[PDB]
Amino acid sequence: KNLRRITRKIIHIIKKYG
Repeated sequence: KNLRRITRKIIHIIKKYG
């Protein structure tokens, strides 16, 4: 399904865009 693990990038962003 959609969001091919994107969840990872999601947390990354915050951890990157914190």
